[PDB]
Amino acid sequence: ADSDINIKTGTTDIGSNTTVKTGDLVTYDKENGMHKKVFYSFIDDKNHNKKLLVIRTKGTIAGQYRVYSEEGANKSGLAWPSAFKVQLQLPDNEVAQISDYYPRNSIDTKEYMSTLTYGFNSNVTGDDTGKIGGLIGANVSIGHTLRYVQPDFKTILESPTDKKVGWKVIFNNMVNQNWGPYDRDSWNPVYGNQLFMKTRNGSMKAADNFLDPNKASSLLSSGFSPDFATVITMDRCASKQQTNIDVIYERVRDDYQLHWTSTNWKGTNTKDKWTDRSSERYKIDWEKEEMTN
Amino acid sequence: ADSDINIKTGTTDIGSNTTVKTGDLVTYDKENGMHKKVFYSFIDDKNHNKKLLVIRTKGTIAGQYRVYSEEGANKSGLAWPSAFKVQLQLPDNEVAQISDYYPRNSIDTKEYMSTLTYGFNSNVTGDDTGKIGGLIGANVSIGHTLRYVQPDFKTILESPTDKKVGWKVIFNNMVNQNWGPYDRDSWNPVYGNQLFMKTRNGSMKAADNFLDPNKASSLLSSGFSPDFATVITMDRCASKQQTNIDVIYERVRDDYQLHWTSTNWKGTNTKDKWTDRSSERYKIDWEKEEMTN
Amino acid sequence: ADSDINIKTGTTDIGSNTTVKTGDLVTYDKENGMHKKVFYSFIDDKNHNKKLLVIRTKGTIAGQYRVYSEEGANKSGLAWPSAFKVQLQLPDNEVAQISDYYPRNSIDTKEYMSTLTYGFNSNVTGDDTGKIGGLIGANVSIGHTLRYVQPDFKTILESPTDKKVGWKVIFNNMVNQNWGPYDRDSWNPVYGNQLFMKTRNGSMKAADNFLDPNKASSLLSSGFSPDFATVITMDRCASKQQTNIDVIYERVRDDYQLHWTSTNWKGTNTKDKWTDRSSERYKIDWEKEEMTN
Amino acid sequence: ADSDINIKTGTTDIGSNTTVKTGDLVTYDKENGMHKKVFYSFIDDKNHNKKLLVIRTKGTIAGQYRVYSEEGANKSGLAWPSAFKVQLQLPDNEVAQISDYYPRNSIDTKEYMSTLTYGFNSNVTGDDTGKIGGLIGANVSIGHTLRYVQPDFKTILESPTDKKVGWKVIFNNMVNQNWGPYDRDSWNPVYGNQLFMKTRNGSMKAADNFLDPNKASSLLSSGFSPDFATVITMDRCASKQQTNIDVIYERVRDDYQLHWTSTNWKGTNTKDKWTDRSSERYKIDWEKEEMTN
Amino acid sequence: ADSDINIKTGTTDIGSNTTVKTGDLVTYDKENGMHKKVFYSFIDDKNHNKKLLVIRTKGTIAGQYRVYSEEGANKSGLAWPSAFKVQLQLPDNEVAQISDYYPRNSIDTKEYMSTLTYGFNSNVTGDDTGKIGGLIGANVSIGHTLRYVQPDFKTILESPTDKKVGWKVIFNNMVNQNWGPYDRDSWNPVYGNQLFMKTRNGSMKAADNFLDPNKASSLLSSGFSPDFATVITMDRCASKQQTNIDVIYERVRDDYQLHWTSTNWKGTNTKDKWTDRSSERYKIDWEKEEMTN
Amino acid sequence: ADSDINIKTGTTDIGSNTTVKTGDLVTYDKENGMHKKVFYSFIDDKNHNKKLLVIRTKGTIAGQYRVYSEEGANKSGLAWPSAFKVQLQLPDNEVAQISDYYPRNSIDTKEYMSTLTYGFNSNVTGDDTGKIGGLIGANVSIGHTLRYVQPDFKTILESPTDKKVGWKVIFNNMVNQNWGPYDRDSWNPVYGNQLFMKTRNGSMKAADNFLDPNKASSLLSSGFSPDFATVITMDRCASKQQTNIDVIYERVRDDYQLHWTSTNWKGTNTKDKWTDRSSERYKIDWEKEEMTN
Repeated sequence: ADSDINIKTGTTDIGSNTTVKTGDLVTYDKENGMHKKVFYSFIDDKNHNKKLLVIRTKGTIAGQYRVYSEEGANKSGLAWPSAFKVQLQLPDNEVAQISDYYPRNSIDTKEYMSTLTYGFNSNVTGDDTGKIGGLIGANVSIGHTLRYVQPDFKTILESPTDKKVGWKVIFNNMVNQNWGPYDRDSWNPVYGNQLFMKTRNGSMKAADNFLDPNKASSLLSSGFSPDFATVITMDRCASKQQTNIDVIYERVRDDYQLHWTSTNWKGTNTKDKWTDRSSERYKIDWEKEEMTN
Repeated sequence: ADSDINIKTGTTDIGSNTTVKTGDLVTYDKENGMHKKVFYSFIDDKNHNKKLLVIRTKGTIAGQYRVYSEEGANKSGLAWPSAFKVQLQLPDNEVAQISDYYPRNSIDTKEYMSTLTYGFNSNVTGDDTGKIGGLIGANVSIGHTLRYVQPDFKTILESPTDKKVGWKVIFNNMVNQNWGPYDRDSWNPVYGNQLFMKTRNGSMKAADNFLDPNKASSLLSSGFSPDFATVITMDRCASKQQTNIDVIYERVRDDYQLHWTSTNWKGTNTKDKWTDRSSERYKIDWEKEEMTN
Repeated sequence: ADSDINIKTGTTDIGSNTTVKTGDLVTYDKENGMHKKVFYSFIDDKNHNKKLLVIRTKGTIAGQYRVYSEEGANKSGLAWPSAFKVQLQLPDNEVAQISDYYPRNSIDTKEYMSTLTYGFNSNVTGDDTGKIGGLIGANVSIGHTLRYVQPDFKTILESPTDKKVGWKVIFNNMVNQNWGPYDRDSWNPVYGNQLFMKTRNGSMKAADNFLDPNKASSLLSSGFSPDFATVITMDRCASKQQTNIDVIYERVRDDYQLHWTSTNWKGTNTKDKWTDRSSERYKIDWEKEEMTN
Repeated sequence: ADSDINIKTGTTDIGSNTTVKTGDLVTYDKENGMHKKVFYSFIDDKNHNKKLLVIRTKGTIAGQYRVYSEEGANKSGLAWPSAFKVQLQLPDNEVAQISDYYPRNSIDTKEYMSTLTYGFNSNVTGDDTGKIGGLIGANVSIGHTLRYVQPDFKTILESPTDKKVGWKVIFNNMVNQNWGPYDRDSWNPVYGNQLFMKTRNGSMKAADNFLDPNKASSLLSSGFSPDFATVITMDRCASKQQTNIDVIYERVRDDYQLHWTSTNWKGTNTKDKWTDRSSERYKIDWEKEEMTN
Repeated sequence: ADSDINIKTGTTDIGSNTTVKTGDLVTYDKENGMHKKVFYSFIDDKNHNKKLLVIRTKGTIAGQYRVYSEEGANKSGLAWPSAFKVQLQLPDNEVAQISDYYPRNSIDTKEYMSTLTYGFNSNVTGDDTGKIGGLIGANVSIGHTLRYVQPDFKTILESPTDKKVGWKVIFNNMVNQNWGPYDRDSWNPVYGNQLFMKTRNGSMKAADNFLDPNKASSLLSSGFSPDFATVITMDRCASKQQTNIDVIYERVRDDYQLHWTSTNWKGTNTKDKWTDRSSERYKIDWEKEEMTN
Repeated sequence: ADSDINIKTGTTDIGSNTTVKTGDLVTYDKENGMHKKVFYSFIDDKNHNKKLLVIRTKGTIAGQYRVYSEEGANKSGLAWPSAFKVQLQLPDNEVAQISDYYPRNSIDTKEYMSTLTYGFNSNVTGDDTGKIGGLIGANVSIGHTLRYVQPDFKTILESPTDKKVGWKVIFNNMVNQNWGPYDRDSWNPVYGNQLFMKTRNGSMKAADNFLDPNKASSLLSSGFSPDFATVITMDRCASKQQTNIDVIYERVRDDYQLHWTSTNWKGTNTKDKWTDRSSERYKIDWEKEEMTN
């Protein structure tokens, strides 16, 4: 921070004594179930060498956790969201550049513990007969423990360029009724993948053997709300003061099948079975500081 | 945040040097026992591309945890709130759009621990007879631990569009006199669902065998107080500067029945047996910046 | 909050550039032992659609943990506070409405832990007689742990209307000399309820076998200090600018009896034996912005 | 708070752009060892319906933990502070009322844990003789844990009236050289009360067998520093603008006796053996906004 | 705090719109190794009934942990600091009074845990010679745990009067190479006091068997830096506007002796063998608002 | 703090409405690998009785952890930093005094736990023959636990005078591949000191058997960055307004030797074998408020 290098706080920050031009653009893609929102801010600081546009992608991508197929009563299938994506792209002919982005990838930490214990014990034995026994003993024990936090979904900033930035929120693993955690690659010889299996040997039909969406992550059914920031830079004396930008919202859906094996339920997961893409093109006009569809 | 991208704090926020027009609209639905409150704020920031209305839905939906049926002395029934809901809806022909909402769905986390220990031990034995023996041994142990936080009620933002938004607070699980936790699907072959059962084999009438409301969650009896925010956007040069909006408060009630099985009490739960709905229509006047009933 | 929806902090709050008229009304009810204080604030914000009165109920309701009856040396009784209550009520003919209140009911939470461990062990046994034995073994263990916080007293907001709001602070459970915790329904076949029993066996008389108030919760003897806020709304161009409001302080007292059973002490608790009510009527003058008795 | 009911922070607080008249009154009672300090603040807010005087009682009451009697070498006595008290009271004929006080009694909490474990184990045994045996076993375990914090001294607000307020800081229990904790009622059939006993069977005179004051709580020897606030209200157009107020500092001392029982040391405690009182009368002049002795 | 009694923060504090006259006085006592620093602040608030002088005693008292005597190779002695003291004293004839001081004695706390577990277990044993046995068992366990924090040095405000105030920082206990903790009274029949013993039976000179200063508390060798505040009050229209004040820095040194007992090392601690006092007299001129030597 | 003695925050601090003259002096000692940085601030507050110079010593002393000698393949030596030092000294003829410094020595704390458990158990045994046995047992256990934090390096303020101040950062102990922790005095009869030993009996050249610098503290290789502050006072009407000050950066290097004992590696540490000293003289001009080399 500034204080670490003997600088007053906020001294080197952009946007002092500046009129910021903000705006909101709202779209609803009904086919893909995506509520897309762009909150933009034009910052023209005279003390900065460029004009800045801060674009915040927000809204909600619906999860759409849904039983989609029912083959009789012994087979069923569930479509569920394994990844949500948000991407911003500038055409290669533009002179505006992606300058900043938030959030970024963080370094994960773990806690390590080591234990060494040793002990001695003794006992003296007797009975009515009169035989007096005895026992001396010693023991040593070494232990190691590893502790870390596992989120249900991971937020990842994909490798950005000056023309393209993107984030993905991907499924990590989930607890199923205090069991697990299970992920997309969990396998069991008898039950297969038990990610969304409600009962192991219930006598119901397969369509009713999926985990209740209320008992799972709320991102799976109700959906994920992005909050991502991108900063675009522009030269002040450039000839063309118009830019185009593409914003894409994406949802990747996996296919979880349950089938009855005459003795118990078996679950299987197929990755990236479906992809729902929703693209929008926006026009930046830097001169009057506005963003339009 | 702004500071993460070298921007001064609050630079890109709406509502600076603006006169905000606030208001309160209070109604009480006596039949459904709902104290509905709307706190609205009109924000017309010249630097923003649209007019904003922030609507905060507050008040209290009473829980109404109540013994409602007494079939003699061996059977009884309890109505209890399994879900509270708040929905805001714009008519399809309106020009105003739902732009923002709070709270949203968060990603849940869990803590994982793994342990590996190994040890050696030895002992020497003797007695009066002079028999000296010895023992040497080794052991190895692997352990896994999963820790996470479980609320009594979950707040879920249902998948919004630009015309409707909604929240639901749903019953997750509860502790019954240091036992459990129990939820709506808990089942035991002997006792059934023990969610609100006071005693396993008490010799009272069934109407007095339900858990005391003071020993349960306070949401079950006294009720839930919403605090939800939604932001509506409007274009400045629009022909019609009047909007209609519907606000709905909802309570879903489950039916918990206790019956005597000649040896002990058995509990059963039926989901979503009743739904109490309180709908209310408001008129937005964007020019006068007022909300009316 | 405001920052979550891109609004400046405090933008949508009431009370900017407003002269607030505050006042204190103090009364002491000697027969009921209640020090009642009302701290009121009149807020007339021109940008708000109506006039606000914030009423804060404060003061202290004495606990009155007291030995009241001594029948010889074998039977004694103790009166103790099991609930404190504060209620505000508007007459049904008034046009002022209760619009807000604090505190409200919060969602309780708990921590869940699951553990699975497995281990293998072996040992080789020797003897002077040349005996060489061996043992291989394995074990598996599953564990569950539940953690939560239990206060001595619970604060509950009772279901409000637009004319009536109330809070109750009720006894939850208590630790008795590192034992328990015990509550009003704790029962033991030999000792009965041991909530305030000092010793299980004791040659003393029953009046001296009660837990002394210094070792219990301080709310039981010295009392509870309310701090509750209510917001009342008033239309500006209403014909009548006078309101009446009733404030009630209440204490519910249970009866704990100790009796000697020729071998040990037995305790019994009777709920809601006594109720002490203290009611006050106040006059709101909205034009003069004052509150009086 | 104000923000919980949509009010800006500090909107309803007293003392905005007001000239506050502060003062300090210091006295030292040498016989009782009490450094009494009154810090007063006169607040006359035009927007408040009354004049306010905030009186802060500060200072230090010395503990005076000391060996006071030495009967030979087998008996000794120690005087120690079991309670510190601070009381303020107005004469019954005054018009001024006690309106507020701090600190108050808070609700104590405790943490509860319940654990259920079950496991299976097996082993196979052999020797040179060829005798092969086996063992299969199962176990179940239930546990409960209670966690809470115990201060050395408890601060209690005694039940106030409009003319009288008081606080007491009372001895709760303490640790004696990693043993205990012990309190005033601790009893052992062999050693009696071991609260301040240094050694159980040391061969010294009883006057040197008391715990060193440096190893006990510092309140016992160096003393307790009060910090209590009282708010007194006065009507503005009252005829008499003079008030009298009494401030009392109190110390209660217990008597801990050690005596030699020809085999070990035995300690007994007598409660409230001595009381030291220090009273001071102050004159409040509301017109000059001054306070004097 | 002010907010607890509905007062704006900082309303009742001294020093608003006041010119504060600060000053610094530095002395180094070379014989006693004490760097004494007085930071004073004259505050003359017109709204306060007295003149205030805030004196902050700072600097450093060197620990001076050192081997001082070496009698041959079997006996040695180490001088170490067991207490640091700072005292301020006003002459009996002065009119100024000590009114405030910081820090003060606080109340210590501990965490108490109670555990109750019970379990049942069973095992079925087989054998080659058709032998089948069984075992049923049960167990119950009760546990108590006490947890608290032990600092190396305790800071204690000694009982102040209106003429003198004092603090002492005293040695509590220390960990010696992961052993202990040991204090000044620790005794072992074989090794005596092992507070600063490096090895139990090392074959070195006694002067080299003391714990290295870097492995002990840094207060023992490098020393302690006081930071204490005293507030002195003065009447405004007093005839004599000159005060004298004495500031004393003190160090108490214990004597730790090691001697060889032909098999191992034995340590002995003698308390308060040396005392180093450094006294300074300062002159307060209230009219010039200055402090001098 | 000020608020503890009823004084507004920052009332008694130096440097209000003052023009502060700051400066930076950077030098790099290539022979000793020391980047020395002095950040100075002249503060001339009219309300303070003296002129102040705050000097901050910063920069980086490189660790220089390196293998320096390789005698064949069975012996090798590593030079590593065991202490970093920073010293400031005024000549004895100067009238400026060292008045303050930061950081100082803090009091270390530890957490103590004591546990007492007791239990009873019983079992009943039988077999096919018909011998019914029984066992009853009891147990009691006492435990003590000590918990404290151990940094890799300790920062110590050496005993200051009014003419010189110093800090040292010394090596405390380190973890070697999850083993240890080891310090400079660690000794094992077989392996010696294993502080920087990679493998106990690896078959490689001794120069390749040292711990990788990436697996040790980063202070050992990349180095330590001082952040020390000292305040120097000066009289305003002194004759000579020029001061000289010496700033010294120091690194102490230990010698860790590994040698092969025909069966395993043995490590030996020699303390304080090398000392690198970097001295700089600065001229302070109080009239110009500047600092130069």
